[PDB]
Amino acid sequence: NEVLALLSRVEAKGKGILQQNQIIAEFEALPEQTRKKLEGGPFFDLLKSTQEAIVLPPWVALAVRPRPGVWEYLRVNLHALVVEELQPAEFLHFKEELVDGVKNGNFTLELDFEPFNASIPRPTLHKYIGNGVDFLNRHLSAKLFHDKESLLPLLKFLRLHSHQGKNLMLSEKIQNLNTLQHTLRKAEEYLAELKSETLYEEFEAKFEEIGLERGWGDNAERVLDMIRLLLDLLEAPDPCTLETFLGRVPMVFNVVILSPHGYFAQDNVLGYPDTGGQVVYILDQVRALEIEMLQRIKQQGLNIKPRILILTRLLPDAVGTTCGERLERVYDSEYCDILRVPFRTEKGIVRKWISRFEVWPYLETYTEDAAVELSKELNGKPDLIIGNYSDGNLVASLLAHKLGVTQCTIAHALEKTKYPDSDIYWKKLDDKYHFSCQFTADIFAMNHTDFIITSTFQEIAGSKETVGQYESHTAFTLPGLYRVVHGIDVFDPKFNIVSPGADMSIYFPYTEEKRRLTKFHSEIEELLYSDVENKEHLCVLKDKKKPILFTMARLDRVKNLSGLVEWYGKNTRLRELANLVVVGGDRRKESKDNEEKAEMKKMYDLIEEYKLNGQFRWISSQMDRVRNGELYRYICDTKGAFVQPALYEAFGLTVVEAMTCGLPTFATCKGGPAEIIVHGKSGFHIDPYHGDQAADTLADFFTKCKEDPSHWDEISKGGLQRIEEKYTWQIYSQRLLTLTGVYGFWKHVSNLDRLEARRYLEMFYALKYRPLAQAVPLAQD
Amino acid sequence: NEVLALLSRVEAKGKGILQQNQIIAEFEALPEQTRKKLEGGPFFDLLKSTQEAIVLPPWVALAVRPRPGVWEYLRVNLHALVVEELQPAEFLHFKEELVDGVKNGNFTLELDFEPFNASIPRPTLHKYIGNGVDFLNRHLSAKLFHDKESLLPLLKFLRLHSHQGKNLMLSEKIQNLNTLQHTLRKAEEYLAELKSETLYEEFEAKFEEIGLERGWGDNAERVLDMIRLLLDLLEAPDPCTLETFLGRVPMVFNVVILSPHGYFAQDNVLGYPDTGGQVVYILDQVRALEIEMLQRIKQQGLNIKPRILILTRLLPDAVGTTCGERLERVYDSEYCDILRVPFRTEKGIVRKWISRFEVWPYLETYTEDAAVELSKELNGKPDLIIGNYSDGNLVASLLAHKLGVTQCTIAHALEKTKYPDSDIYWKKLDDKYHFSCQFTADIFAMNHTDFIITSTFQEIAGSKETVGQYESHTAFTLPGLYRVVHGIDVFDPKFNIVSPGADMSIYFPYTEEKRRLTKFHSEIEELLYSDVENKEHLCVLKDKKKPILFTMARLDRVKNLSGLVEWYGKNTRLRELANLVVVGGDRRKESKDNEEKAEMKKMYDLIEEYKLNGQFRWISSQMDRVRNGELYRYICDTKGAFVQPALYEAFGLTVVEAMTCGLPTFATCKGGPAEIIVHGKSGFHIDPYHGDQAADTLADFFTKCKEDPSHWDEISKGGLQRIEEKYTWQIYSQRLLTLTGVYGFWKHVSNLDRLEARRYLEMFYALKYRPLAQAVPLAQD
Ligand SMILES: O=c1ccn([C@@H]2O[C@H](COP(=O)(O)OP(=O)(O)O)[C@@H](O)[C@H]2O)c(=O)[nH]1
Ligand SMILES: O=c1ccn([C@@H]2O[C@H](COP(=O)(O)OP(=O)(O)O)[C@@H](O)[C@H]2O)c(=O)[nH]1
Ligand SMILES: OC[C@H]1O[C@](O)(CO)[C@@H](O)[C@@H]1O
Ligand SMILES: OC[C@H]1O[C@](O)(CO)[C@@H](O)[C@@H]1O
Ligand SMILES: [K+]
Ligand SMILES: [K+]
Repeated sequence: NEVLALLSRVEAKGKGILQQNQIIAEFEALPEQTRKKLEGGPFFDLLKSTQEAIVLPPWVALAVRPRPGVWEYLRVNLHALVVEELQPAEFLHFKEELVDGVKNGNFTLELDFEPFNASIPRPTLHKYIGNGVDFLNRHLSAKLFHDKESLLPLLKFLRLHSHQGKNLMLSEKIQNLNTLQHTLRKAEEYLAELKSETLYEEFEAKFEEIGLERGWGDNAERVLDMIRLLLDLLEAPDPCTLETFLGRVPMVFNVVILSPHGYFAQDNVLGYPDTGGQVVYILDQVRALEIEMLQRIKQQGLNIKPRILILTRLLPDAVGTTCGERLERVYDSEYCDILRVPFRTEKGIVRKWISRFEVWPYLETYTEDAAVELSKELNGKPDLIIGNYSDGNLVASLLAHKLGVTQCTIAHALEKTKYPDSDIYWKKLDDKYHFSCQFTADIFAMNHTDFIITSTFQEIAGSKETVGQYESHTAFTLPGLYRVVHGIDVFDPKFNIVSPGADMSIYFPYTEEKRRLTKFHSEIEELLYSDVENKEHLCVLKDKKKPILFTMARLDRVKNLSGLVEWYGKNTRLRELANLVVVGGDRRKESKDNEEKAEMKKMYDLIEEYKLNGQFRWISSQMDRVRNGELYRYICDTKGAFVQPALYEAFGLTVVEAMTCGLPTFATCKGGPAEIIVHGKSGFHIDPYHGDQAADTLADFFTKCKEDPSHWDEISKGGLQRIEEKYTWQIYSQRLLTLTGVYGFWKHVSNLDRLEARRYLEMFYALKYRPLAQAVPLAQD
Repeated sequence: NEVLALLSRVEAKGKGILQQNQIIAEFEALPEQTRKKLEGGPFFDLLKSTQEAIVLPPWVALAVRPRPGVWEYLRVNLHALVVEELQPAEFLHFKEELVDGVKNGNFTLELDFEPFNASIPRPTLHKYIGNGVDFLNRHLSAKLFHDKESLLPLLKFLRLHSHQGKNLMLSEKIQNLNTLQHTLRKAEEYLAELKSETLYEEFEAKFEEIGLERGWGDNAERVLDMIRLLLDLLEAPDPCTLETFLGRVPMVFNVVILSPHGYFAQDNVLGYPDTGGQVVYILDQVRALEIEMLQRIKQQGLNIKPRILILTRLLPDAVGTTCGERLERVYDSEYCDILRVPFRTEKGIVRKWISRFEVWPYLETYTEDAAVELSKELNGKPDLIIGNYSDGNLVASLLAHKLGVTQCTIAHALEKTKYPDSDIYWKKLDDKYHFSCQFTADIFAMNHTDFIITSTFQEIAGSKETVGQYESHTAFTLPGLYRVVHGIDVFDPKFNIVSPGADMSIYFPYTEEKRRLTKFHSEIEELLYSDVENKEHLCVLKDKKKPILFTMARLDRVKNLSGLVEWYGKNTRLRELANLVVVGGDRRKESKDNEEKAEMKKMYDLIEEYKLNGQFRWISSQMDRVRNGELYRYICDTKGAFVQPALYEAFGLTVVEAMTCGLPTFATCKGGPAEIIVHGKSGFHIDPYHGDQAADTLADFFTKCKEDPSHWDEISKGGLQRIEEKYTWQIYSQRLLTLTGVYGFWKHVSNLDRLEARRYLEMFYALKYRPLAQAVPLAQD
């Protein structure tokens, strides 16, 4: 039935040479098409699952995505019956012709990691995506099972393992699997007799004689389980045993965390350009980590003092902050300090703030300087290094290589998905965003790291219909620069989902009166309802009694708050029902950020266009997380709602924050919030691409709530539960330390294979990143 | 021996901060020392093994080389007993301080090809150096023994094997080892009965039925063996069988040879800048190669017509030459042609000759055009591509990648060894020699190719005392650019020694009278003995009856012709015994080559300084090999000798030519001739660094020869027999075709592992070569 397909195919051409997302790809052609559809059936499934379609004059190329992480590419003749299967490289040719007019010159670069990763087989099952350690535990457990040469790495590992000159686990006396096998048995025999609560100090003398150093446990009971797990691993390995053992071995003492860009600090920062959830995440992370690290250290019978350092930039000139000081104790922790190192060039240190899109030329020297400073601060080298975002992941990768430390990376966001078609359109965007530097770093850190943590499944593989954040890096091209044929694989065993949370001392249900912070109510009321218009707040709320539609975020284009303002301004029904309150941007000072400055001008116009005075309150950056918690709960009092209208949102901590306070939430369906919220149950999804619908959806909510105030309560509970089940810090740390254990061991078992990748990556950094990063215009004081 | 040892490092550290050379390094120290020479204990064995030593005040660094192919680097304390073993990369660190003042930026590029070669085990035996095919054969032979998943590749090979639309060996009717085994057997039984000389045509009908296509042999006998061999590979694989069979499969039909630089032609060229033994080598090669290819095509029952294309630059302004015509038939061949393609830019084609040192920016476009052209010339694609020197090897790799063809490289020289310390001092030599480009190319091709051909062992691994040419590329560094930690390995199984020869119809014993070409006597006698001084010959021989000390070569610095002249001018004894005749440089025209110009001036000066007139004849480039053959024979008549005083000579075809004609040779001990000649037996060695001794050795020889004439004859015979045994063209062809067969099959079996190394190279060409070559300033017409 070709008379039909050609209908759709001639639909596509009318659009002309260009990119088409499934948004349009199906939208225009299938539904906006005449009843000639009469389709269902085959080719509807195919078209529906098509992720994007590249239209050039004679042909349309289709990237088809049947299942998450499964792709096939196709060229079809616009007017013709012909359909040919494209290879990934071939499809990317198309994209390139669309822009340069020409596919990349024959000997232009193809990045291919596929042949490197081939060391260990790939899972094909949806169930292991974001579960990679489970896959690895099972593969190690098999490789280890009765293989002499296979067990040795474990022995050597334990035998060399030490911290600060104090030997741990096994001593130099155990040279082979028999001696070890023997000692473990003698030790189990001895220990099996003594009382459960017997301290390690009692039998310590005996152990040292037979070659057993500290770290097996604090008391006899614990030590015995350890030694049994090990006998079991030498004997009949199984995944749970392997994981349990490797996780329990004391390893992580000194931790190094990289977060160079933005103003990273504990006060007077959140809401400035580049300063946001990542900062909030890390501060919550180390506190939890330190608590867990102490616990384990003790349980294993050790007195070691842990140290966690957060490496960021020293910013001499940002007044009102502590960003100027080299060392800062993290609030509410004993062992976590922030360690600030300055950017510099031959001419000396660079004072001024620099956008995260511009920091590339400063990162290498930063790595050098950082290694020195943490060397001054740490006693013994780092046992774990975690990279954060692009710059951090970059720096974290260089250090991990330099010092030989187990590496983890966390994206926190991936710009290629926040800025659609920014890969194929990279060149027109470069003077401004330098995405050629950043995509390079991303691709680099991504394959350079030992493991990767994501906050959600969708961050890796997306959903059934839409592609993941990482998955979108599998095949792309930057025409004129290079072409990534396989840059990452959603099925990679290194991906682990470990979900964060909000700090339950700061954020809790609005309904616990005892804990409500009333001392903030005077300020909050002035902040919302006052009649004064100034750099802190603009316009004025006429009716103090309505529900409040609330939002808070950095002000940049993707966050798309100006968009919400418009949706709101246009909808008379929604303006009638509720007041709009938007926290974003800091109007106290001159904005040095491109998008934010731009975004502020829109905001000012929108205020005039829709005559927003009386329904709208535009608040500047709210920098105190403690008062912020109260603010949310106050929105709760008005029986209002939180809305997150981002064009794309990588994770969305504020979504978690509101749900946690019991504030019903409407979040963008693009990115992480799609996973966080179960629509109808834990809150509602809205599409930033249809805003008027978004507004009407909200109007519907406030109307239902008016007629039935219990509707409100339903979602508030739905949300609260979702958070209890899904996003909380208690479990996070333990997961992290265990991951660190397993991948740490895997690192040695698999070292021989990863040398080819080691050197490929080295060359990529040296001959691609460095040149690009050096071409970036330097900040001038 | 703590007393003695302290005493050497003592004298060493006085020399200052500089390069320690072995000859230099040991010379001063041990011999300029005392009876402390009682060091004939262990420490001395390590000193003479030292290849070079880096001098920096606190430490000295030593590269030690116990056996060829085995290096260990170490640093002891300038004043101390401390000796600490160095990683190769740390030794190279040392070398980098000496120049730039500090090491290479911490994150600047290290090339390591080691982990990319691991697909197969390294031979550790001196016996296997240059013998790699023998080694690769025993690996295949073993991997091929009763591993089904192993044998399939051989079947796929024979099944897919075809040429020019005609199907060869196995048909598509054979889908598996089972029916293959069945058919072959069925074929054996039948053929075993027929008369030996029965033509394939007779039993062809039957064969086509059972799945057997042409190529097994011309008669029943030959088909019988070929089939029996294959049956054997399926049953009990052994190296002799594996090789013998893979060599028999008709394979090489179309051959592409790359030689872009120089004036490449059959006349009016030899002696011009860059135009030399490579050109002479290649013409002899294709002629020989064509005879074998026809022979092999006939024997396997095929009628295919071969094609050999020699690809070089088209030079439209080189007059007197054929260098401006796109296609030229090679002398004395049916199927070999020179194919010339022009260099060009956006601006159009580039007419003027460019030094081989400057060709780099044009080579990539050369490849594209070349491909288009050799495509028009060839029926089907290349079955083999052979690269030559640096530019040729660079182009040959790009082509083999683009076309998917078996690749072989032949160095012909490696400049890094011709220009001492040109790697470490590369920066100041670069605006002139562009060695950053070249060395990059050299390493790129060296690893990129399937197999490598060398003319001698020394070219690869050197000698026990001295380092080999490729071997010197194993670890080196170019401060500020990159560091090669492992660039090549002398034991790599891809190395193969196949020695060239002289064309026996041009060069032969001076004592076969019927053959002497006497029609050349008048011209030659004028050349040597006339009293006319002009651009053809300078100065004058006063005495026509003295023996002639003879040399012929391109005129450049490394050839050190000016050196020979000085030595001779200074030595009254030698001047008394013989006349000096030197052919080099073309003074008919104005020289456009740097080194030639510089070298010409030296020559002129030496003429006046040593008042050489009457003892000396300086002859311009002799471009006709035919008469050139006679010129050698004529020197023999005078009972003269050939002398080759190069500072380094990669091979020395003129040494082969001289020995072939009966002319006793004295050749430089640096480079290939060290292997060609057996001192005292087939000729003599002289050390260009001690030239006065060179001059005396010559003097001694002539004196002895005057007292006992039969002394001359001994060497002449030694020289002849030596040539007969080692260097002759007959064997060359077979070996080369067999190599292609074996390396060809291997290409398929080992492809998966080579996939990693394939991308490493691609990125290295792309991000390192391309940018450098583009830095090279273009020629201007
Ligand atoms: O003016 C502001 C804007 C943001 N935030 C905090 O910054 C974080 C933003 O995290 P999210 O992931 O939602 O946004 P992003 O990380 O992209 O900045 C949340 O803790 C907010 O409460 C804040 O305290 N004040
Ligand atoms: O004026 C000259 C100089 C060189 N040759 C020939 O060029 C080749 C030089 O090759 P060789 O390997 O000796 O030195 P290369 O030029 O390759 O460095 C030999 O065949 C010489 O006979 C020549 O015919 N005329
Ligand atoms: O979305 C990317 C941006 O958001 C942050 O979370 C801000 O704290 C960082 O990851 C980055 O600046
Ligand atoms: O260095 C040797 C030089 O001479 C050649 O043999 C050409 O005659 C080339 O290999 C190179 O240009
Ligand atoms: K230990
Ligand atoms: K075939």
